[PDB]
Amino acid sequence: KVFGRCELAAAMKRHGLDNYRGYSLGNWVCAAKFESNFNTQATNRNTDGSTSYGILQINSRWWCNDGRTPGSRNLCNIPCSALLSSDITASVNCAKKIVSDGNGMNAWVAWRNRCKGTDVQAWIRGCRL
Ligand SMILES: CC(=O)N[C@@H]1[C@@H](O)[C@H](O[C@@H]2O[C@H](CO)[C@@H](O[C@@H]3O[C@H](CO)[C@@H](O[C@@H]4O[C@H](CO)[C@@H](O)[C@H](O)[C@H]4NC(C)=O)[C@H](O)[C@H]3NC(C)=O)[C@H](O)[C@H]2NC(C)=O)[C@@H](CO)O[C@@H]1O
Repeated sequence: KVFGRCELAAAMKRHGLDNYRGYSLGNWVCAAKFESNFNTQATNRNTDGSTSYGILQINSRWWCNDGRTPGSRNLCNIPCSALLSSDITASVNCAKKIVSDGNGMNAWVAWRNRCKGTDVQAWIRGCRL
């Protein structure tokens, strides 16, 4: 599913991400935009051989099991395929774990390079939320 901007804002709010660990909703919508362009099905292979999955591009070296990243931790205890669903609950729940792991949202390198320090509030402009 390719979400629309306000539809994704509304689903992420509903799953408790607005202000989760201090990060307002515009941060999470900006991260999904540049990580996956709002597409739940996005996968990207990494040079260490891991693959990043879904809307928030959660990586298989640490967070999910895809059966082909040797010696990866599966900290969200989820097959990586679960993160490509049209329903974002698995992605939001694993993201909540990731953002609590000591480095906040700097774990999403498109957030750090394209959203961090910008007016993220523009990402939820106009949405009935
Ligand atoms: C090609 C490219 O850039 N791809 C990225 C892809 O790599 C992105 O996925 C991210 O990858 C990085 C690197 O593997 C992940 O960062 C590491 O995450 C672990 C777990 O949190 C960090 O370990 C933790 O570190 C803190 C202190 O630093 C400790 O207190 C914790 O206890 C410790 N946890 C454990 C279990 O040890 C580690 O330090 C990070 N390493 C670095 C170099 O930052 C990152 O989590 C991962 N992000 C996601 C969302 O999965 C992906 C997303 O940006 O997109 C691009 O594909």
